[PDB]
Amino acid sequence: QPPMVPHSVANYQVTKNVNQCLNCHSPENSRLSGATRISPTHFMDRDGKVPRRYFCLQCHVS
Ligand code: HEC
Ligand code: HEC
Repeated sequence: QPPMVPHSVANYQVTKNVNQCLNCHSPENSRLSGATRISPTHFMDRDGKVPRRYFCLQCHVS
């Protein structure tokens, strides 16, 4: 299983044009927020070529 989310997810929307999880977990915000960056596994295509893993709460549970 993917790691559980150790914090609440109640305030964060994820829809076609909005992904509030990335305000902290994106590559550009991870250092500043303390949140672990989403890894290249979340960006790669089917063959490994380098997010495609976008709808975060389909996989991660809080
Ligand atoms: C900043 C205000 C955050 C927002 C927005 C989201 N997350 Fe977060 N998350 C944050 C911190 C400071 C941490 C703890 C440090 C760490 O990264 O461990 C986390 C942790 C997670 C994890 C655990 C990663 C791990 O260490 O194995 C997951 C899977 C995670 N967060 C997911 C997640 C999702 C799906 C969000 C939106 C619904 C989300 N986070 C928002 C800070 C912040
Ligand atoms: C299922 C297809 C997933 C979706 C959608 C997202 N994540 Fe994920 N995440 C998944 C797995 C199986 C793992 C384990 C290790 C791996 O990288 O493959 C993870 C891990 C994370 C972590 C830890 C650091 C990392 O390994 O990338 C974080 C912080 C995390 N996931 C965050 C996260 C966010 C914010 C997502 C939406 C933008 C997201 N994941 C989607 C599986 C899946």
